[PDB]
Amino acid sequence: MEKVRYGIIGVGNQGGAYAGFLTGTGNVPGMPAAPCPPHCALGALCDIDPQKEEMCKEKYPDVPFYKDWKDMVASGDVDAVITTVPHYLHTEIAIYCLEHGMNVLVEKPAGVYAKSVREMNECAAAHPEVTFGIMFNQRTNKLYQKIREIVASGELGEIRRSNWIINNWYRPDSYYRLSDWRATWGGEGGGVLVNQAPHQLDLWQWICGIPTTVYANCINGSHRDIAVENDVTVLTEYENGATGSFITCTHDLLGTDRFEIDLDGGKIVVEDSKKAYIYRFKETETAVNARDDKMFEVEEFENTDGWGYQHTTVMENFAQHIIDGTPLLAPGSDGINGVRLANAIQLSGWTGEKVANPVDEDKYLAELNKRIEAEGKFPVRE
Amino acid sequence: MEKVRYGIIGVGNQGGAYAGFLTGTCPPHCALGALCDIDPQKEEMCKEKYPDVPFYKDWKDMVASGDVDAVITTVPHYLHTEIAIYCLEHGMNVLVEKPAGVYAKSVREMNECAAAHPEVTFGIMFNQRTNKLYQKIREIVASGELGEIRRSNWIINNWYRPDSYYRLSDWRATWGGEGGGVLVNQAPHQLDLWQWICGIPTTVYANCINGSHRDIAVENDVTVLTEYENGATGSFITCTHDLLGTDRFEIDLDGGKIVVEDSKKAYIYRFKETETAVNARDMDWMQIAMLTSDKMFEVEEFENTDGWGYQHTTVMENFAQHIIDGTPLLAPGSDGINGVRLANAIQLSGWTGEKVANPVDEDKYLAELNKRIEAEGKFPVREHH
Ligand SMILES: NC(=O)c1ccc[n+]([C@@H]2O[C@H](COP(=O)([O-])OP(=O)(O)OC[C@H]3O[C@@H](n4cnc5c(N)ncnc54)[C@H](O)[C@@H]3O)[C@@H](O)[C@H]2O)c1
Ligand SMILES: NC(=O)c1ccc[n+]([C@@H]2O[C@H](COP(=O)([O-])OP(=O)(O)OC[C@H]3O[C@@H](n4cnc5c(N)ncnc54)[C@H](O)[C@@H]3O)[C@@H](O)[C@H]2O)c1
Repeated sequence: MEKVRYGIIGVGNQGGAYAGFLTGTGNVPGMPAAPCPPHCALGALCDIDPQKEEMCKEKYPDVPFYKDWKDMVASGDVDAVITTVPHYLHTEIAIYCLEHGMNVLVEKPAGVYAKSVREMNECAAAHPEVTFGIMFNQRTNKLYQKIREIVASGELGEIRRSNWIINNWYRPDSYYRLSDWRATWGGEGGGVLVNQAPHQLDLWQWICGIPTTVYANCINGSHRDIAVENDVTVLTEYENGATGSFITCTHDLLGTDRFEIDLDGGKIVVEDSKKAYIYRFKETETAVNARDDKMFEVEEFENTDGWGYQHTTVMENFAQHIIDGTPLLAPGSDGINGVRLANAIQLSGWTGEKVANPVDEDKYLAELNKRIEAEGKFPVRE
Repeated sequence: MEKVRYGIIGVGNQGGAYAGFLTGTCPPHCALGALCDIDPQKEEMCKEKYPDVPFYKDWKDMVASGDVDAVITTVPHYLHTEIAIYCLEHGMNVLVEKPAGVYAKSVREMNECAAAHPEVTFGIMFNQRTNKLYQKIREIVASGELGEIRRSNWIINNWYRPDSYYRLSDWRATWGGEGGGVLVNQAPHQLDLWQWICGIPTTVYANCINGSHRDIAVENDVTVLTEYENGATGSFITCTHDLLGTDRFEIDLDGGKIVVEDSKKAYIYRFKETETAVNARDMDWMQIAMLTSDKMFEVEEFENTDGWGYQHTTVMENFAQHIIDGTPLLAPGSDGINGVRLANAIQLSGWTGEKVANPVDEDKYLAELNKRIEAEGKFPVREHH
């Protein structure tokens, strides 16, 4: 049980990268690549595009190739698959694999609409022997683990506020024109929220809990020739009375990336997703208020993860679950938290109203489908 | 006239400060004409500290006395428009304190009154407009040098105020006394500044928590989203329960970025090329990769701190100068309504849980305020029309 063979569905940008990581062919001069994880190997490659097949024949000549991912699953050349394909296919593949005893590592975001993701979760719960995971690779980052640990420990008391401005992923019209599926309601089901935002959206929920209510201002085609949102401002509320805000866009040439958490007993500020300043109050504010600088102590944490580290670490973690039951950092059921939040943001955005989180699945789907229909590029979803 | 005598209505903390500045216990064109307070203790203090300065219980008597050439409304906010309107109708120059008023209806009436008596000088104490820091940022934005604004965000949590502070004043933090908490107290100078530099929001969405970690009925934790005619967005966050509050004001523009830290220091980033230009170039991913990794932007730094009394005296002097020789006002009183409307819109959004257009319906706001006043039971309900 030394190694788990992985089949990549979609040898696109992400799929290609994964293939390189598994093969040890990942490194670019000027880019260290993480070595192949011990328990991981590349079993097979699947793509519907002939050009991709040609590339696969060239770069990976001795690696079995399949046009149809169902054929790859049945081949027994692979022990698990990774869904590096457009998001709409994620739950479709997952459900099929769970029903056919095939371990599935689903890419972010888990899916486009919460209904399909819920079905996937229920399917997995009904085939528990099958390993079911999501590629929330940022959970392998010691930075976010550090912040989660401190918050969850209750050492700094309860959260009162979170604020994350993350504007540093500039993407011009030229980038948007590169992919047909990306930035299309029918292709992606959204823009920034379904692409750049999901890892962060999961992280925010993972560290700060899941918002009870979502209010969002979503601008479609902000300084860009697309129909989907790429400038988003969100307000959230939480069971315990805390508030939150999240701001992101793809038109900022010099975007802030600053994540603040304010707590009863301290404060955390994370800059550029690398460095965290942790402030511990000598006394909780509640205590200070009751009474009627030397007052705080500051701790610093910095971590940067090298190319391939996060994805390989997930791959290895996932393999290990299959092999010896090691717990998953990213159990696939968790994928729905991020999808629900993205859906709630979009629906708030579309209706101009605050919404409870999660939103009604059918209401979201209708509004998505309406947009898909108008776009006319892709089939509506049932 | 060489000097304008000022009558202070409300020798409270602000009134006292002003009195000191003018006594030198002064700006060249400014003097203290008279003091007015309804509290006997204040009168006694005024007799002690300012024995040669005429004192009046009734501010209407002070106005008519001809001991003063202008008045300053250092009294609870509900009186601001009442005094202003009276003074405009009686040819008396009036410098209205922040916020201009509690509810927009009364402030609008004040503005219309002033517009009907234009010979009377009408001003507001937006003393932060005298701060070279905010002047610098306004100038750059308004010049169009950095192109249009796309986003503003101001987190300002550094005015920690515990329950003990709230207990100090009966009028403060009461719907009937103040008409709000953080929005009517700490927030107004900032709210004006935000509007002054970034324009006035078309729409306001707000999350306002009453009695956040505090034993008060009014809001003291506020998160706001705004939209603007030109498609920009904005956010404003403030509260009085943060022991170590951020104060960071960011403006993102087509052609640069501004970040102001702790209300003292500004970092100005000027893009070599505007984003619109970069987008038009349709640069390839390698070029995009080069962008994100300092060559693209240049940084300028600006820092100013204003010493005690500078801002208030400078306004006083500016105001006097308008009366004397027509010098333009840095803070024309009509502008006071921008901040009041925004505060009202924030509150009303907060109360209804819905986005609102700015400005909101005056009667709707007043009703919701009055409902809260009635429940509080500390003060009489306020009725206009
Ligand atoms: N975990 C992460 O950090 C991360 C990073 C990037 C992308 N991803 C995820 O990977 C997915 C997209 O990969 P990408 O962004 O490289 O897209 P891409 O367009 O570069 O690659 C997709 C490939 O899938 C192929 N394809 C589409 N439908 C197929 C099908 N039914 N069978 C086989 N091949 C099919 C296409 O031919 C294409 O070659 C998305 O879910 C994205 O969110 C995750
Ligand atoms: N511009 C600034 O920097 C700044 C700073 C603080 C306060 N202020 C403003 O000053 C005003 C008062 O605030 P404060 O902190 O001085 O409060 P305060 O309660 O200390 O002072 C108000 C004073 O007015 C008196 N008063 C009430 N009704 C009166 C009446 N009818 N006639 C005469 N006196 C009357 C009270 O007895 C008291 O002495 C408010 O509008 C506040 O917004 C402005």
